[PDB]
Amino acid sequence: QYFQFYGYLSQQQNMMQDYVRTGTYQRAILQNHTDFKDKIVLDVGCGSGILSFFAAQAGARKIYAVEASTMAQHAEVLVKSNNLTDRIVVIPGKVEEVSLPEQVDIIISEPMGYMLFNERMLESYLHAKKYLKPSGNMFPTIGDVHLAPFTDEQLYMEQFTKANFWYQPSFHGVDLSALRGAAVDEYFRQPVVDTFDIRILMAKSVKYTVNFLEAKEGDLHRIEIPFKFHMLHSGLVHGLAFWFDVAFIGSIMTVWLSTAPTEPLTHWYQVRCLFQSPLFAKAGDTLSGTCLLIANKRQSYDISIVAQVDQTGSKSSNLLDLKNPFFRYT
Amino acid sequence: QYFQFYGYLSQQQNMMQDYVRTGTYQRAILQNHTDFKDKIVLDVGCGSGILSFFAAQAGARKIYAVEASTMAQHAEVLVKSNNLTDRIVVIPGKVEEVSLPEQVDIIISEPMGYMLFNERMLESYLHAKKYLKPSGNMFPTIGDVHLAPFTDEQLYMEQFTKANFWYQPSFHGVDLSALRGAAVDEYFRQPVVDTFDIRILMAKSVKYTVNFLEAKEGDLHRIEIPFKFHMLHSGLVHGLAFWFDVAFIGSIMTVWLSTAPTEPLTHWYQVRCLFQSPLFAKAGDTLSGTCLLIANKRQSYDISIVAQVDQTGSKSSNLLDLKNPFFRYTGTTPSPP
Ligand SMILES: COc1ccc(CCNC(=O)[C@H](N)CC[C@H](CNCc2ccccc2)C[C@H]2O[C@@H](n3cnc4c(N)ncnc43)[C@H](O)[C@@H]2O)cc1
Ligand SMILES: COc1ccc(CCNC(=O)[C@H](N)CC[C@H](CNCc2ccccc2)C[C@H]2O[C@@H](n3cnc4c(N)ncnc43)[C@H](O)[C@@H]2O)cc1
Repeated sequence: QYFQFYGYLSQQQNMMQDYVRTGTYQRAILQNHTDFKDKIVLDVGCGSGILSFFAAQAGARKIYAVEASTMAQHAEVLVKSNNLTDRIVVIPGKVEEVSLPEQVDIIISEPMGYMLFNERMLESYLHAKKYLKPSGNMFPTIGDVHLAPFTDEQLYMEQFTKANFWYQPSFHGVDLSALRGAAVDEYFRQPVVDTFDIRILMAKSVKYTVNFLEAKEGDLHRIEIPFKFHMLHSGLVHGLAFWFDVAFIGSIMTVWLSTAPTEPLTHWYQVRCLFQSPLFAKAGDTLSGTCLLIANKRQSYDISIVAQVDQTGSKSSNLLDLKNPFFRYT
Repeated sequence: QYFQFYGYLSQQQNMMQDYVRTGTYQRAILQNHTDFKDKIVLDVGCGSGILSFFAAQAGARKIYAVEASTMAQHAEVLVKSNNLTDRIVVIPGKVEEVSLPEQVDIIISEPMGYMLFNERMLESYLHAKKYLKPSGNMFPTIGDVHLAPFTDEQLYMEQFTKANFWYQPSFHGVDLSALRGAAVDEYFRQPVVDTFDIRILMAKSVKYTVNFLEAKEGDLHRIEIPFKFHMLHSGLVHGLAFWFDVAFIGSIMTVWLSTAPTEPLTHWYQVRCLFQSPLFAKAGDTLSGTCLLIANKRQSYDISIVAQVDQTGSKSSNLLDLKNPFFRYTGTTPSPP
């Protein structure tokens, strides 16, 4: 199912024609061309091969382009039609299972999902470091997850209205209300994928940094993000908002790709995790807690968010089912 | 993944709050109460159990409600809550793998997908007739697939607008043009899910009927639908449009559920299969051929459509995969020619 989806040219097209994504990667690579010139490159999950082409433009001597879907066949076609057979070598397969003939100077990939970690492709990216030379680099080099409390009564009421379907004592004569609790729980486990006005954010964001040069694959099985927010506005906190930046830390310059709500909307949007019960906080209070992401079998995460207003002891404990997001953007 | 999807209350709710589903089924069952009163019922893929509750409202003695996803746990909670444990038995599992303690008088289900057959659940519905008494009934009893040729130049030219992304010699310095043919082929292989104005239809529909009381499970592995269309309008034929009706043929009356474009829009919409090579036909011409649906491993079908204009010999041959439909519906009022 997963690699079947990526076998479609339409999905590769959709990612490629996203200019912030494609254009930022090309700038990161070309403006750091000394990190590529005459070097050996591994492209993890190359799709059409676009990043491998950028590495070749920047003067890479040899690029191993690993792709697990049938899109590998299409990448091979483009390498031949662009006369790059001596420079880009497609290796069909999962990066965990293929054989490479030598170690590489730099690994490149676009492994980011919703909230950075969704899809769990960063595990494959970090796995690939078995091929990285000791002096070696990775593009992207780091990822910063940002979280901030938000207020959005409308979104809270939207989701509660849907759940309240299961409150009905006589839906076509049938009592559904035994499932009231189960339904509220399920709906509030859905992360909400869309954008929002920055004025709904009630505190400055807290940053959690993953350094891909240092992180191990296994580390992403359990991700613990501590936070302490200094509330800038009084009101109800309906949940936490999440976004991410990645940096390409090259030898010439650092280039950033941001999905922040202060930046042009991207196809990652932003993600919000709702509280079943909103918390009241006053400006000046502190909202503290821990976001715990636990990896599961569906290439996703079970998220635990516990947040408390320190001054009052008002606490919210919450689950998020990242397998089952609500795509709200209209 | 398939049964995991159905374990969400939100998904089941989406189908329950669809009134053309839930309302039509309730009417079909309650208006045919003599088909259910003191009878034994099998509910195939019951989800929340809603149809089983309707069978009980109609006075069924015993309902075996079979559900393969974890929604069966929630159905059990509802059966208890509604004090019907003596009359509805929730059996967790696939209808192909469970055991019933007796044969049943009637089987009820909502197994319809896009173009009727998508999702392949009708095979489970027909499989369940191993439990049906000799003269038992099935609700739905019959399904009618309708097909008609259409003209839609704008839909046709969208496929090339999208594919021609690849016809660029320097997309960020890369020549993409070698993949344009593959892209065209992929887009044309996607059946288009959306609605349309009936005035784009160029001939009266042809109807293919499956009688679920007589059909066998294997009949649905290879479905051959011949057609001969007598053109009412002159123009370019860009493909075939598909929709379906099912009938609940009770002892008291027949109730229809229709997804036709002459009827209020449903969540099945309609489905259009484009010809990558469109056919010129004039009013009075005959457009003949064959739509072959070949079951595949992804709970879907490979679709082969071959059509020719008899008077000119002009021919169009097309392969689609119903596992990769394009959901085109936006909401904007459909345009006539
Ligand atoms: C509506 O249209 C849609 C289109 C696409 C999507 C999914 C979007 N997902 C992402 O953006 C993720 N970041 C993954 C991106 C990369 C491809 N990156 C290529 C790229 C880079 C820069 C600019 C443009 C494009 C996936 C490839 O990774 C492959 N892959 C994943 N895991 C592995 C693995 N372990 N080994 C090998 N290949 C793998 C997978 O088959 C693929 O082909 C959703 C909707
Ligand atoms: C955006 O929201 C969405 C929500 C749902 C969908 C999928 C739509 N599919 C259909 O409508 C198909 N007709 C299948 C409907 C039936 C349920 N019918 C319940 C009903 C009946 C009348 C009125 C309202 C509701 C599926 C159950 O069938 C189960 N099932 C499928 N195959 C089997 C099987 N072999 N054995 C047992 N259960 C099975 C499956 O687990 C399920 O729970 C897509 C999008």
